[PDB]
Amino acid sequence: TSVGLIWAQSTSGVIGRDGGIPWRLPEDLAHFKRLTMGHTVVMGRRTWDSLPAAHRPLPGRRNVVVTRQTGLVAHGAQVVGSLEQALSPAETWVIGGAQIYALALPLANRCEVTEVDVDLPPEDEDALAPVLDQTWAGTSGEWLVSRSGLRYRMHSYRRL
Ligand SMILES: NC(=O)c1ccc[n+]([C@@H]2O[C@H](COP(=O)([O-])OP(=O)(O)OC[C@H]3O[C@@H](n4cnc5c(N)ncnc54)[C@H](OP(=O)(O)O)[C@@H]3O)[C@@H](O)[C@H]2O)c1
Ligand SMILES: Nc1nc(N)c(OCCCOc2ccccc2CCC(=O)O)c(-c2ccc(C(F)(F)F)cc2)n1
Repeated sequence: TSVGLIWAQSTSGVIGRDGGIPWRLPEDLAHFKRLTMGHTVVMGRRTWDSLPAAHRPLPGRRNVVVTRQTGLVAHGAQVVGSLEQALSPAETWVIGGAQIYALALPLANRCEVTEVDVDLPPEDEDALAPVLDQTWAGTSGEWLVSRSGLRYRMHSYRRL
């Protein structure tokens, strides 16, 4: 019933580039697994096809893919034709990408953001993070240092 968006972004707001994610941050993958394990995860079809083969479907989670197609070549998803169909019938996580974040933003009650301090000026075809309006209240964790050297931190928003 509760609908959460979860994403990682560069400070500049990039979430996706060239059909993938333009940084590596192991600590964020662990965070993403902890928050989503045992829950339904909803994603757009491009994100489904973007998963490396070892990670598709996401293990231990019910994988729901939003698409206008009849069905998919890549196995392991339950396909739906709309976000509403994905959401009904306690925690449903929308895990990307930009198109599916835009669809889910009006419905969500939580956002869990990882900010990665990697210098990625936006390029012409990048997917960008959604912008949160005045209906959201947020708290931010401290800056952390990855074993890879990148700084990162988590922001958590709840609908007012
Ligand atoms: N940094 C992060 O946290 C994060 C997370 C996830 C993904 N990403 C990145 O985000 C990028 C992909 O995002 P994206 O915005 O291009 O794609 P997306 O949101 O993953 O998927 C778009 C697809 O969803 C389907 N769709 C969209 N709106 C729909 C609607 N109203 N009804 C039914 N189906 C609908 C369509 O599938 P069909 O074409 O099959 O009809 C469409 O092509 C990649 O670079 C990925 O690596 C980043
Ligand atoms: N905070 C956060 N919220 C997300 N919605 C998210 O995306 C989830 C869809 C992609 O999931 C992948 C993609 C590739 C490899 C593995 C997975 C998930 C595997 C699993 O969970 O068992 C991410 C995030 C960021 C970077 C990477 C990276 F590894 F590509 F760098 C992965 C995920 N991070």
